[PDB]
Amino acid sequence: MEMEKEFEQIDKSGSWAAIYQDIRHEASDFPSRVAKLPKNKNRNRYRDVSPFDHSRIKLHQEDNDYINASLIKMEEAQRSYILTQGPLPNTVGHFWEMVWEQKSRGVVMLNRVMEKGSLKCAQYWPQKEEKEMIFEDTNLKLTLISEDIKSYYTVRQLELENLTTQETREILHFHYTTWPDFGVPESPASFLNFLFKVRESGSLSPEHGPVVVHCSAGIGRSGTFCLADTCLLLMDKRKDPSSVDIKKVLLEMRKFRMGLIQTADQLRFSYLAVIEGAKFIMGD
Repeated sequence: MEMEKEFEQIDKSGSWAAIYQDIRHEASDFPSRVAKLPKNKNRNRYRDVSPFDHSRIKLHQEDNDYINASLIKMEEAQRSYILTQGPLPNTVGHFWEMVWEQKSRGVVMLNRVMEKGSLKCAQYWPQKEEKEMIFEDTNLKLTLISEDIKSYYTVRQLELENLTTQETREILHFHYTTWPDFGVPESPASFLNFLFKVRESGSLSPEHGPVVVHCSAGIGRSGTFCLADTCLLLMDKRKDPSSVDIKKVLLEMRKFRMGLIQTADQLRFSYLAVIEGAKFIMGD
């Protein structure tokens, strides 16, 4: 069923909450035993949001290999993403260790450091060229190279150095700065523009490791970003684009991380973004 007609049907009948709860009922449940060990309590921002054991990202250290991060592997679309929580004061070094070890080119950030008067993630990148950051627990150095501030997002060029080997790499930071404190955006136009800028950079392409994407918990806004990207790529690839079923794609992604798409409003926004984005994918 053409999603656009499905959309009007749900909107006229006002049943978004019912659709969304069906997804929650049918979603996968896999163990997350490593996340819940006592030694990891200060590595989790929220007690109810954990990576599944089967898909979690492991840090390459014998000490403690745990980080709240999951690998979402989309087999038909041929895309992979790492979804993670906003880093905590005690996990900023782990975060950059994971970016290094997984060979990522880009980091996608969908929240502000402070929202609703409270801190939603650590200030984990440097704000001035001449004031670099050193993460002593993981032996990395991070330097701001350049910054391009636009009305709806900011793109930063960063240099990450492995201090053990003195290798360096360029990381691109894509920061969407205008998601509202409450609700979802009224139009998906600026979010789609942002997604296409990430794509154009190479950060989503198979020559690099998976993109790292986060918000505060790494399931809500972050889920919207990967769901829309994968659905639009499948509409590109298939003989019949109307065959793409966004609810089924979302349930597949939920095999790899719990809780993706947090509200019925985020579900509706995801439909809207894919519907409007398709009016480029089919040739404009």
